[PDB]
Amino acid sequence: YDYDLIVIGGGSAGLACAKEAVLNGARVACLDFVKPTPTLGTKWGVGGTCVNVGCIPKKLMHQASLLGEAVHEAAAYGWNVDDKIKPDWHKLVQSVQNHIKSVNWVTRVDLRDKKVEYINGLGSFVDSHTLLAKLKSGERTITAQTFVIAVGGRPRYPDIPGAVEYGITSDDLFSLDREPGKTLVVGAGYIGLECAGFLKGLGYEPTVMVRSIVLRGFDQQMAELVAASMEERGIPFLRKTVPLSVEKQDDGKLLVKYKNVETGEESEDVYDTVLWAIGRKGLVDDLNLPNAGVTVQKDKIPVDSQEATNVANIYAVGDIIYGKPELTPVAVLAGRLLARRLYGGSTQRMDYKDVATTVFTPLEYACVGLSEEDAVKQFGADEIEVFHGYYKPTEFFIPQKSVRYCYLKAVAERHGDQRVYGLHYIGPVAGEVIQGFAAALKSGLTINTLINTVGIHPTTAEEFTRLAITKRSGLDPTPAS
Amino acid sequence: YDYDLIVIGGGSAGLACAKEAVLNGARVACLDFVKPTPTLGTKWGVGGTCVNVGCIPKKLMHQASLLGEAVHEAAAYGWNVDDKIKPDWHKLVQSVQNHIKSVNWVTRVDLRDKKVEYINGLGSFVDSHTLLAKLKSGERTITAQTFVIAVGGRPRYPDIPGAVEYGITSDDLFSLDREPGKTLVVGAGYIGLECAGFLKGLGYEPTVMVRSIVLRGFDQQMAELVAASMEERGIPFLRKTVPLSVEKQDDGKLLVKYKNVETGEESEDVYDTVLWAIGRKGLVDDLNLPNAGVTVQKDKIPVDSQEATNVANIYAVGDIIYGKPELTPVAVLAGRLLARRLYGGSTQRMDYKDVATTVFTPLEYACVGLSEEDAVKQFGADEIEVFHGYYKPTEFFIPQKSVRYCYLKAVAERHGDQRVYGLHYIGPVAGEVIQGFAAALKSGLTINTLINTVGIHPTTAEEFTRLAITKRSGLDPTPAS
Ligand SMILES: Cc1cc2nc3c(=O)[nH]c(=O)nc-3n(C[C@H](O)[C@H](O)[C@H](O)COP(=O)(O)OP(=O)(O)OC[C@H]3O[C@@H](n4cnc5c(N)ncnc54)[C@H](O)[C@@H]3O)c2cc1C
Ligand SMILES: Cc1cc2nc3c(=O)[nH]c(=O)nc-3n(C[C@H](O)[C@H](O)[C@H](O)COP(=O)(O)OP(=O)(O)OC[C@H]3O[C@@H](n4cnc5c(N)ncnc54)[C@H](O)[C@@H]3O)c2cc1C
Repeated sequence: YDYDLIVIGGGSAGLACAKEAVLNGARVACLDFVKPTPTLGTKWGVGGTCVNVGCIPKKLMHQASLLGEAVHEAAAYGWNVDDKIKPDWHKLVQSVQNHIKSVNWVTRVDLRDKKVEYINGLGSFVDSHTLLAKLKSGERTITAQTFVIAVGGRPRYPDIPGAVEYGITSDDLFSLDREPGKTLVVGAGYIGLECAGFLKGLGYEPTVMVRSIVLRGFDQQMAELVAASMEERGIPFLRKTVPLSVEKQDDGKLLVKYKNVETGEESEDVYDTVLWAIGRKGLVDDLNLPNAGVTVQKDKIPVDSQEATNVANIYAVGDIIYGKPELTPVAVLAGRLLARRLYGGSTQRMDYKDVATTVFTPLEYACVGLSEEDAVKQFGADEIEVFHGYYKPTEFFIPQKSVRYCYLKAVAERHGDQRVYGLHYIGPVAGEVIQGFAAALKSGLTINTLINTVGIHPTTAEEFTRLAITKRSGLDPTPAS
Repeated sequence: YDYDLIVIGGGSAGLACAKEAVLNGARVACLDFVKPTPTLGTKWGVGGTCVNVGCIPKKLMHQASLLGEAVHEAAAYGWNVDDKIKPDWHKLVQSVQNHIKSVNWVTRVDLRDKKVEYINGLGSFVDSHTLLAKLKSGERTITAQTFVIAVGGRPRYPDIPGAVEYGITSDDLFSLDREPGKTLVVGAGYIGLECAGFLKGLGYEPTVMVRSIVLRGFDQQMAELVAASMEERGIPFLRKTVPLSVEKQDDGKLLVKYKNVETGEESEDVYDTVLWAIGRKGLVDDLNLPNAGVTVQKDKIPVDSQEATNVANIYAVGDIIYGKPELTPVAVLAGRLLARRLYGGSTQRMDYKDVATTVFTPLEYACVGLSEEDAVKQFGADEIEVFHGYYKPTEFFIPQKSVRYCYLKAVAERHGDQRVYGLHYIGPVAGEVIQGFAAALKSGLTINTLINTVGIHPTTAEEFTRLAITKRSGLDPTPAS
């Protein structure tokens, strides 16, 4: 039709796909709309979830929290720093949002310059080749040759009285007018863990509420070490607990009634803020996919190895895609690769294996490859070797920081090549450490090259090259301390 | 004789060799003596150069300097931090030395526990199987079956009036009674660069004096970016300059006369402290090597691929070894491997290739593999590809930190497998970033796996996986900023 390609959604995948497609000669349009959060009505510019309400504000709040610790440690080194320091939440919000808005503008200019037609409207299918764009002016537009769906998701709400009325989600949190105060974080995935982490670091009082387990999908030894790490720093956890309701009392305070799911313990407590970090739901609803005859696997769209949907002419990429890693660089690269196969004469497909990730908890946890339990399930316990250790960061000594949760692990093939299957690290700058190892795994990293890679001294990254104690041995993982 | 193995020198290599040899059934002795610095008479416990006067105190001073910046940045994030903070040099020295002495004691206990006979004496050869140990009591002892020389070196002094009298070296610096004040750092190797770096960061006024070039042996594009980095932060450099003398004037101040070597410009300036970081000289002198018939290559001992000297029964390892990387983990691992070949029935030799290193300058520089110029010299310019980029750390935005010297580069084979030859990074936590890539290089890292390794977002480590602009292209290395 009017376009070679229409891209539905202007986030990490959408924009990456749109820009790449134009680079290879295509006439392309990209639609992006941001539906305002129910209650509070929070809204943001173009660029998607990461820039506006995801990786970026998250990392900036984490850094702000990290810098407070740095202030407290500086005194141990001889700096005449004052003990009683406090962050200004409105000042922090201000700085964070200033950076985001600057990025928004640059993104818009970059899109125009690269000749990507950005439409600030909500797209819905009329037909496998025809889309209704709904602009601000209530105006509409139609038609294109190929389609890329990169619509992502939005924070879920519990089906519980008071939830959408009194509670907030990550969407709201990063520009919050009100000071968080005492806050209940419902959800022990990374978003809930990270938020609780930096809320404590900035002088507030979070509680994490767990339905079942901490960080589902992650190595559970590591997930429990991160949780215990957080309790060490004064973050309490409510185990096996589900919320029942929240109500605004004539007080300004928020009463939350909750329930143990193993026991039947009905209990309650009062908070200034309630954060629902209970997962995200794909925005398939507003697309009218049946009009295009595209099949859905419940809030998500199943795609083949080429990101094609059951309709040859229509594709999906990023978060709406069923059961693939939901991260920004995954989305960016899959979108770019896609645009390059459609218009660049490329045959390179996306590689969704051994994607590294970092949980930016107070003590960060990075990993890549298999968890211990998945490797044991997949190959058998007696064909698996785990090398592990507790270690001591050079910079933790003078300030006498806890090394209790500074733990490192390599999950590997036991015999033969001794191929590394997974690497797990809790500690300082965990994503900075794991990134290069994720590349090493991708080049076929074995235990032998790992262990004969010379260390960079003094660093915490060199701890991986120092691994020598196996779990099978039963020897102390704390080595001549 | 009396021992299976005598180890001469109780540093990184010596201790690693001694401990490993006992693990494999050997009767071993290890000698260590620390000659006090001329003037000031500085002395330290067992464990060698790194623990006492090297990597460790260096990293701790660097961290102390880093933590001051963190204090200054915290205000941008909303922390009510006070601007006028100052470190206490004696308090910093105190903390650093407390940690070192604690490590000294633990090291002594560990050696006794592992049954390594530590002799606090100076060893010199009488014979290829016989050593004179000289203890504190003026006492002596003799005799053994095999020998490991791991004696390292000590800071060099210029052959110039006033040098040993008024100037200091890294040996003195880390426990300095007097406050450094305005200090002249002669030497632009890493030790001089690192010291100048943390002296500025802790409120003093260093100058770096360069005889010829900055960081000889390192990639010179990178070496100039680090130097310019330091000037940005207010560290001046005296280019093509050699010192002529230093004299104590009735003033307490130190007058240094110097000279341009390209021009003939005789000039002078007054400093509180003068630091000679002009290299280190191997302690071969005190060994009486001719008595054992061991050949020397001028202050260093040449060894074969098995660390054997021209005398079958005698070995050398660590810093005294001719023309190998002079770093702690190199020394530790070569010493361990050696002990394992002598007593463990191992055939594993040391791998001295692709050893990663970090220069802990204010903005750190890590690298591993070939410099750009060595790769071009070795393979030809047209068989070389350089991928490069300037990047922007997420945490630099709010405090509005300079990104001018945040630069990244991958030196690679141009065609075929596109094997990576070298990786270079200036920026935050450079050793934490490079370590895993050093392992990746060792597993055969190519450009294709590098560039299709998914990034961890947001990090500075992910910048390597984002490399896409080549120098050959001539395109702007600052990509849609
Ligand atoms: C708080 C939080 C922290 C995170 N931290 C990290 C992290 O640190 N590292 C990391 O890698 N990832 C992180 N993520 C995940 C990351 O944000 C996502 O994986 C990524 O943004 C997904 O990109 P996308 O293009 O598929 O979707 P999105 O970025 O969400 O973009 C989709 C866009 O399309 C719009 N849209 C939807 N429907 C329509 C329609 N019908 N018409 C027009 N526009 C439409 C949406 O409103 C949205 O603007 C985080 C996410 C959250 C929420
Ligand atoms: C200031 C500075 C910073 C550094 N920073 C780093 C860095 O961050 N990372 C890194 O990897 N490396 C660093 N190094 C290098 C590192 O310290 C050395 O590579 C390492 O210590 C060498 O180990 P070695 O066992 O060969 O010698 P040493 O550690 O010096 O040990 C030799 C010991 O033997 C003693 N000895 C000498 N002769 C005799 C004798 N005749 N009898 C008995 N004992 C004797 C010596 O006095 C000494 O105690 C740094 C060095 C300096 C000086």
